[PDB]
Amino acid sequence: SHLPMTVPIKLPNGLEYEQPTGLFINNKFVPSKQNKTFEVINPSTEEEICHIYEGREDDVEEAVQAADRAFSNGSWNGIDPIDRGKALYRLAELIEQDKDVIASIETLDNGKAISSSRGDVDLVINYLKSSAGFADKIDGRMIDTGRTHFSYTKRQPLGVCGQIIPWNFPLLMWAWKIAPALVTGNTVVLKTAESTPLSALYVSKYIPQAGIPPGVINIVSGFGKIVGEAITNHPKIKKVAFTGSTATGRHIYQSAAAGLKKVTLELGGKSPNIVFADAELKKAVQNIILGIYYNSGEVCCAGSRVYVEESIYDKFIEEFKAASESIKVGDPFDESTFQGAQTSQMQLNKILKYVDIGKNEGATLITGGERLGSKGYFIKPTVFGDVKEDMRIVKEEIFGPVVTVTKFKSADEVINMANDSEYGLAAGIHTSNINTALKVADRVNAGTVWINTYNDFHHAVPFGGFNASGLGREMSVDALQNYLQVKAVRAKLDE
Amino acid sequence: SHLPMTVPIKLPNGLEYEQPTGLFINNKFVPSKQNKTFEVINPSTEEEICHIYEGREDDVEEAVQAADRAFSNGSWNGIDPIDRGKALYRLAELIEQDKDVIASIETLDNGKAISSSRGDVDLVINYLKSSAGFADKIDGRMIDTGRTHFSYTKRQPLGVCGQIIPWNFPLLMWAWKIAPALVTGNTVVLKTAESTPLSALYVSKYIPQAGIPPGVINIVSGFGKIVGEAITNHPKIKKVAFTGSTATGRHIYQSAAAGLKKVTLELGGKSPNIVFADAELKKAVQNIILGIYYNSGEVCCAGSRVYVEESIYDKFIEEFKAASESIKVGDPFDESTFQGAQTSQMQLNKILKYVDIGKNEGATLITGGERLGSKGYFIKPTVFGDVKEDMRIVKEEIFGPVVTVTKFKSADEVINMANDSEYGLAAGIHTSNINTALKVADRVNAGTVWINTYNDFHHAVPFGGFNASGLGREMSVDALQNYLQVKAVRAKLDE
Amino acid sequence: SHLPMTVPIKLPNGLEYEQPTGLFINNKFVPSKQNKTFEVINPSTEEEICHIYEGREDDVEEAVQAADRAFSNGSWNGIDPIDRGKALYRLAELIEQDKDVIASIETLDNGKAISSSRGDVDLVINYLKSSAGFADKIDGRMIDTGRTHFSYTKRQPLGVCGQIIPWNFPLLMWAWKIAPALVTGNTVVLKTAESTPLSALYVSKYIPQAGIPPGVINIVSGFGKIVGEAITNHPKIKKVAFTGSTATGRHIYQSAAAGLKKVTLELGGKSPNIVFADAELKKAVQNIILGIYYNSGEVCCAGSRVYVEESIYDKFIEEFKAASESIKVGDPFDESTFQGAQTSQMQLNKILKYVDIGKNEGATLITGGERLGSKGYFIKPTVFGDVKEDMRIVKEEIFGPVVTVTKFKSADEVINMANDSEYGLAAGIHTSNINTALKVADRVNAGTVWINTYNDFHHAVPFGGFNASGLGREMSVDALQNYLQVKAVRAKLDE
Amino acid sequence: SHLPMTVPIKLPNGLEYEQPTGLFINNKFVPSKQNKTFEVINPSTEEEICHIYEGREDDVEEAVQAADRAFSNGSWNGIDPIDRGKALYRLAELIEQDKDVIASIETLDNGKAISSSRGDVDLVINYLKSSAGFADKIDGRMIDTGRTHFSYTKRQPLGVCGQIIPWNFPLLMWAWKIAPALVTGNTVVLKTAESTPLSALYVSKYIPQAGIPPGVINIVSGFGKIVGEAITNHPKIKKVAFTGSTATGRHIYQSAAAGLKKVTLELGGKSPNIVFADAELKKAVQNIILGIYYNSGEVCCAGSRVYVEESIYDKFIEEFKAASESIKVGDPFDESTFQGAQTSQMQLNKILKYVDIGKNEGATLITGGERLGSKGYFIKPTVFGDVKEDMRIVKEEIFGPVVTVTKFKSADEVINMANDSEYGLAAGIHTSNINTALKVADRVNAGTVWINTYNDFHHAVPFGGFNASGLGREMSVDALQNYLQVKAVRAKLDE
Ligand SMILES: NC(=O)c1ccc[n+]([C@@H]2O[C@H](COP(=O)([O-])OP(=O)(O)OC[C@H]3O[C@@H](n4cnc5c(N)ncnc54)[C@H](OP(=O)(O)O)[C@@H]3O)[C@@H](O)[C@H]2O)c1
Repeated sequence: SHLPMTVPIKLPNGLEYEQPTGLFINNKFVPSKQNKTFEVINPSTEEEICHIYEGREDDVEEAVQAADRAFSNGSWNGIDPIDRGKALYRLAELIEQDKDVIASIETLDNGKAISSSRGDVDLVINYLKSSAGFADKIDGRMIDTGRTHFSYTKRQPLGVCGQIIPWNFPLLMWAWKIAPALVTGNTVVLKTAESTPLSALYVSKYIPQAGIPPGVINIVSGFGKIVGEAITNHPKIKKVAFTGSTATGRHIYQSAAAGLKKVTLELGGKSPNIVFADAELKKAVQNIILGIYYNSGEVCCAGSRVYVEESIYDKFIEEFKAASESIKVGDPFDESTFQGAQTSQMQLNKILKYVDIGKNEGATLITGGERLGSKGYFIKPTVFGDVKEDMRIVKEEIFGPVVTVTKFKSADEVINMANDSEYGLAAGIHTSNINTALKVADRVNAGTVWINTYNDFHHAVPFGGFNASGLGREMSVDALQNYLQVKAVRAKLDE
Repeated sequence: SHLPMTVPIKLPNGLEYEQPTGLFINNKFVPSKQNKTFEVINPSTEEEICHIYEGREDDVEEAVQAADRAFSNGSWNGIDPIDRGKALYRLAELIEQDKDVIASIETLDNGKAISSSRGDVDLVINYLKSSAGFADKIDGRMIDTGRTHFSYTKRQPLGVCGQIIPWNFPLLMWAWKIAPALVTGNTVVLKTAESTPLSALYVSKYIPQAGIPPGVINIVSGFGKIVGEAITNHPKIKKVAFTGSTATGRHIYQSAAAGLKKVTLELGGKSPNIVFADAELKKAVQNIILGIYYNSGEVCCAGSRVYVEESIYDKFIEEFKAASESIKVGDPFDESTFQGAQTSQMQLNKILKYVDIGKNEGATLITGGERLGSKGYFIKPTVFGDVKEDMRIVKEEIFGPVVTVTKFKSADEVINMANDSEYGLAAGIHTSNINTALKVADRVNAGTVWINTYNDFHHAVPFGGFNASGLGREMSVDALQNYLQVKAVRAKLDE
Repeated sequence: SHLPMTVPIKLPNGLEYEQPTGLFINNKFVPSKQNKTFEVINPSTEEEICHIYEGREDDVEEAVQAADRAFSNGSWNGIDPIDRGKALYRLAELIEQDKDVIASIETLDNGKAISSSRGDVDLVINYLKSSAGFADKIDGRMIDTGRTHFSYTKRQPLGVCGQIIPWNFPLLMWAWKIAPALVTGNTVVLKTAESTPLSALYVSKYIPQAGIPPGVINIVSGFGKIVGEAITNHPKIKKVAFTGSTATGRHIYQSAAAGLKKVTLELGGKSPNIVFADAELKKAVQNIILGIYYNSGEVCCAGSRVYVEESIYDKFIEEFKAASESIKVGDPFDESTFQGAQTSQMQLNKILKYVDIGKNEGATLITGGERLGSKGYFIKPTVFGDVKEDMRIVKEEIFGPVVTVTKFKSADEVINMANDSEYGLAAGIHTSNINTALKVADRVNAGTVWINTYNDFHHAVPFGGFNASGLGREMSVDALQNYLQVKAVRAKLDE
Repeated sequence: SHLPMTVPIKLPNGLEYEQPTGLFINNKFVPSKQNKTFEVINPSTEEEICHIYEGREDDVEEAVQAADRAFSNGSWNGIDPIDRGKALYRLAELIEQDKDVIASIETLDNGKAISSSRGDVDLVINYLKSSAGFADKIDGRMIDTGRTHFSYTKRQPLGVCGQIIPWNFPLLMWAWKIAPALVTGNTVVLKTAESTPLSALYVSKYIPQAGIPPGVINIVSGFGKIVGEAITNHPKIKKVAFTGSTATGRHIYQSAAAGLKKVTLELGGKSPNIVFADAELKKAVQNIILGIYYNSGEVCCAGSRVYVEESIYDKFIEEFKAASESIKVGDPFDESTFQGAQTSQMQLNKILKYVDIGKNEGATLITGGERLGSKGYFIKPTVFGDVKEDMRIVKEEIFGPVVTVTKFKSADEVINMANDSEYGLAAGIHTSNINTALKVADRVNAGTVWINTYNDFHHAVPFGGFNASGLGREMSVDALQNYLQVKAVRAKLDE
């Protein structure tokens, strides 16, 4: 079809890279059944990188059948669990050995500064190595009462899971969906993001070396509304895992519900940053900045609502504004930058639209709002203020580099304000007074609370939203609760 | 309205009973806002007992607002948990003290033989006393890594839950819905069954003595399709708990899903009884009988599929048939009976319809199928056989006193047969060979497996369905997992 | 023998009390086999209260044999654990109903102000009710690997335990030794303190009502060096529980070790109070005072080492001294007092001896050291200062109302000082800076750390010493670990 | 001293091996301070292998000081625990890569057939890899009550542990003592067995590659009564771990007790094998044989008490005797052998002495008792029978290839017999009846029970003795409980 399984790619920073194509089923790279293809575009070159075979419903079905066999033939299940664990551990090491290209690849796929993409690579590796350690720790329970009966409970894997990957931090999105599944004996039919698919497929070449038997991991990519329904509406799949926009979330929920499937979801949201008169402003400023510009602002918990205690208001804003002048924005393959590119023009247009809405509803613009020149998806960062609590700009999700700063008069009041919304994912607190910190942390309702820090992740700590914003958890030991179900056996003994 | 808050009821076995009416909100008995009423009928007299005020949407809304205040004013939450526990414990004792009438009341409400209704009263009491013990045991977790950070996780109550009660075993249905909620700090708006509402309201008179503050428990009754939607579609309710028919289950799921609510469900199902040549037939026969006639057959796990190993087939059926001749059926207030009445003519007609279908599709009738005379909802118990695996009668749910017996040739084959269905709630095994018992129990897929016993319940043991048949668990410690969610806090320490 | 089983006692505050005598074996009150007796003396009257039969080795042996039967006949063990739990719960209620006399009795036994004895009664009741809740929560574990094996672990009670009661807080000492035993199925041969034996026996009259079968609880009293060896050196007893002086602790350890017994111990110790410039002095002063005068100073963790940050030194001491002038000392049956009497002249002489040593080695006396008049065991409270770290007075245990205050220059230094000793039971911190509190708490080594509070107990929180000072824990769920051992069973399945 | 740090060793099966000498302190190989040496002898050649420097008290002290620094400088402790884990994992792989020599070395050290030494190498590797997985799973607990307080508990490493290695299975003895320590942050001063020291030192060469910082692992060897006291009586060591003979156990307990140290111990013991008429004799015979001849009989749980149900007695003994004729005994470096050599002439003489006692007290000898020729420590295996329950031979520990077979009449009686002793380490059951197996397993008291299997180990399953025979556990997750202690912190919040 004039599309060889691999294509040589030249990377801008001196690297030779061979990029695979096709779908990955039963550990083989294959062309799509209908012979369709689509073009992959570089976000800060505005140019073609390569062509990838496009999957369709026909291939989705094959992947499902493969996953079934992998589970039902017992090769992944009827084992000494320690072996399930060892294979994952090795895979993690194989990845570590190729770090230089992997970081470069991600940078190419999404514009994330190379200076930080490296961080995620290290994080994902530690995550995988750790989670492998649970393979032989998933215990059942003995219920012992009386002298005539025996009772036990045992945990079992649910079956085939369908999973959807977004495009914010592809490496982590990958690991958080696959490792919790594999470790308990589940198999996966995974949908890769269409806009940034390359790194996800590349790393699959190591699966056969790690020794994961064919059929356990199946990777399919193609356009979302097509592939998505092909997976979520199939009768075989038992569980559905999705992250994204609220409206989509509801829609998926209605369809999945029809089959009585188990469904987990994570939506985006908004979060407060409460700054008290006790904290050193110099430190608070650096933390607030990180929290709103990191990864081009395309972050699920990069809250924009900043509340500053009145007595320090004047200085927080004086310094914050001036500090922003130094945020170097530019080439993703330049270790000196901080801000990179946006994923595509879609999001770019959306962001700019809201900037204009803000100006018309009556928000005061302090800085930015301009496109950063004519080429590449870049936006000059903004600050808004003197925004009344009823403004649309403080209810809506921007998912970009826009921050709004308002006033704070009393602790009880800030708590009440912080809690008045449907999007309970995270919150941050800046102070030194032990009483205040404990009080606020235990009264503000959010998935997670960060004290004198922000965007600080660790593999042992769970993450997910409190009410409307979501159902289930992405990380740590508790994450495993949603991949398992409990069976119970009771027996009567005559004597 | 000519409906006093209480009415004297004379019970047939020498008891004086005062029956309350009205709705129970903020610990008060009140008349319904629209002044509507409906009549309560005696299942084996075919006669009127009393009139109850009928609730409507207007009252449902009030109950919701009450529940909200109970939660948000902190009186139930900001406490030393041990006190939450103590109040529940006392309530259980107050109930124990009135056992004689309570058993009589249930008998009046549903036709269950008095000889067994007593059992459930004792079971529910032990259940409640035990679960009270978790009030101060619901611990969080400390995550300790590095020397610069602190991490903890804490469990929090979800909020207001809506709950629906069926009509099979009202006392237990009550306890399994309320106690897991109360123990963690949740409040409840509960819908009582319309056909058998009396015992559920009577026992509420003790709530004010136990000391549960007003607003925590709200009891509303009225017609299902009205009240039901009034609760499930309200924006305040966070969780929905429902049990019932498969079709209804799906419907509720679609509506609840629209609000991204947390939804748990239990459907009915079917179950096998696998009888091996190793077991003593005399014992197997008594266990099989219990499993199909207990509580008039209106039992969620009273499986009708009986598989008998070929070498003993002739004797199992000879004895089983003859044994059934002794199952005394009659007056619910007669300690000598075994079988009581059916809930209503609706179910009666349904059962008889299927008996006729069986005869026409080609099933062989061994015994029964007749109505047991002209008065009261009674059915003469049946046995079918020589039924091919494709028959409608072995796919459908009867939910009544109908059993089908077939042949078994080989253990691998019975396992494969047992698993071929969507309704995975329970299974039973009858044998003496340790190898066989362990093999089958770990290969037949079901919510729960009973060895050499049947319908044997204990408060420490969990219960619920494996795949299609349900989501979540009704009893024991693991039940609490679905009433709680986890929050996490991470903090950075400078030094 | 002219000693009736009961004697009328008149209590000074209008109460009629009947006091039992004899030993309590198999739920019966019996006279001692050798017909010996001893006199009980009132600590602040200096006068005889009553005579109690004195036990001997002969009776100790009977108690042991009784305990054996209680265990081995299965009546306490082969049950639905929930029943073990219920009996304990009731016993706790029976005690609650008689609170007025119980508080008065303790006051009579040890001089503790009535104003605080009431507190311990409430605490012990909550403790017992809570721990009863574990009767049916002590679970085993299912180990599930491979497809050919089965593995489980189950916890079992150790057997007959011997226990020793000290004389500081008899009600709690009682509960902390008995309830953890009973809840798991162990039986106990308990030695009651000889100097303050009355309340311990009185409450035993309720055991037969609660429904604890005879032989489970056996109460014997008599002189320590006799009865003690009679228990610790017997071949039947499996576990030994002791609290007391360091030297005694070692001695018991050497004897118990000879039989390979399981031995737990708690010794007294010393603790620092670190006061920072950040804390409000008014609050710090009240907490420091409580911590050194509560319960006449006869408290295992009433640390005397006070470290005050230099910048506030002058005011801490000015206020502290003046504040002490208000500590009313007097009649135990006067709600207005704070300080009561010492247990006996033995301890009184010991305390005074050390005061004199202090004066001679060179400590500066600020106040007190005088006997508080000629009648009753009362001591005027003291304060010392300008005491060099090498002084004997800051190495030795006083176990009385003596406090020493020194200087603090730097946080690292105070941590290093705090940790330089063998007696690691507790520590306290007074501040408002979250960083400091977290740092110190995680660097000072002690059994337990209290922040901005002192002597603040709760049934859910564990307690015991870090290194030399002890082995094992007195309270909360973890306490149960030392009353149980684990059995494991593994089985191979052919198919 | 004419002793180079390494010596070339030629192995009989074609291998070139370089053997190190000296002590291993701070990751260096050093000569002993007093320049003493001793000779290593080959058990089935009766000949010199090499000379090893002999350690003394002076070196023991250095090792202790090194361990202290390793702990107190924080390099092993103040880390992200995941790194502690990774280093151990790598070490395990380095060992796996050198399996061929390691198995050969052990064979040289103790005469164990090469055909089975390989098994232990594989077992130890899996064990180490698994336990590494707990590095970041050792969690603390959050206690959450009220609204004014905070409570947490955290686990901390005890400190420097002293450990003693026996000579039965050196590879496992090594791993079971070191890995549970390292994983929690403890450091170790280890005493290597004097009679079989070589493999233990060889493997230490990989510690520096794994990356374990110097001072964490210190290996010292020399004569037992000297080195032993040097460690157990030192004031720095906090914990003592010992396995061995009962008398020694008691002695160590008395000394360690003097310092209030934490002491764990495992003694040998005896165990029953209960054979029922239901089991296939062919299988029972093979399992009984393994259980008494494996590893030359020098096994802690190789029980010799065989009880055979009367109805099958004649055939069990006919077959068992004949079967023993095939147990090939010979050269350790011959894959076809089953039985190898005894450790030394000491044990050889002891065994033979008991054979003679048996003959004189009146036991009937069925077979063996002869020395297997004049060269090498070999014994021809024996069988005794018609031995009355009072015979010394059935009370004493042989720790060699001697089995006694008696009669069994009734299940209750065998249970009562099985339990009549102080040495409760293990028991085995042979049957097919589920009721019998469950009954006996839950009535016979032993550390562990094996059903239709024997000597079947797995890393996830715990092991240790029930009463007299020991205190503590060697394997699995529960083993970690004795290397940690709990600290608790409570804090009061003003608001
Ligand atoms: N797994 C088991 O059941 C097991 C294991 C080992 C021994 N044993 C028993 O040992 C019996 C005879 O062997 P044995 O007399 O040589 O055993 P032992 O003296 O009890 O052996 C104990 C081990 O620890 C060392 N040791 C002994 N006493 C010590 C002390 N006071 N201080 C420090 N270290 C000390 C010894 O090292 P050195 O003697 O080499 O100096 C020896 O290897 C056998 O019959 C067997 O019952 C059983």
